[PDB]
Amino acid sequence: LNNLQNIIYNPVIPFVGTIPDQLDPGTLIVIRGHVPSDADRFQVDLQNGSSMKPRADVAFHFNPRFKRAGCIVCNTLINEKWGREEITYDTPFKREKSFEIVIMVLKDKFQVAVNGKHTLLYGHRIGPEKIDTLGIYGKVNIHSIGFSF
Ligand SMILES: OC[C@H]1O[C@@H](O[C@H]2[C@H](O)[C@@H](O)[C@H](O)O[C@@H]2CO)[C@H](O)[C@@H](O)[C@H]1O
Ligand code: NA
Ligand code: NI
Repeated sequence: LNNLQNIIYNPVIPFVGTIPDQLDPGTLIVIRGHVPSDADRFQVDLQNGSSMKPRADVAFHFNPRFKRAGCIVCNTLINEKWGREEITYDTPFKREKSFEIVIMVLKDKFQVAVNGKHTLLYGHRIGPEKIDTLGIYGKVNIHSIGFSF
């Protein structure tokens, strides 16, 4: 890390907020918090705007789910239609456990690590320059949101 500057502490979920700079290659988004014991799922959405009707495009939907053995669904929403799901079954998330999510923006893809260990990759389907909004929804508690540009 270093260069990480945390804004937003303990936001009310759902949280929707504008990202303070363009997500150029090398940028980090760092989200710390924990999963409550009654959690079915939560999501971190990198969005093109904050429109609700029509629902803003989600360039990167990062969606841990905890039913059964749990997983992480990643996907992209365009014109309120979901695309092809990229499912990661080796999920490090567990109910009643803390996490640090680090999303690293590369030229061709996102690289995501959780609690210091690599978790997944997701190739860009929308140009990252169109991402200006971070949403966090569902059953999750967030201590901090920060960025490293
Ligand atoms: O793709 C993310 C999107 O998934 C929706 O649910 C899917 C589900 O993940 C898939 O495995 C199942 O087979 O069909 C559903 C069809 O939409 C969620 O409703 C949505 O919240 C997004 O998370
Ligand atoms: Na959704
Ligand atoms: Ni805590």
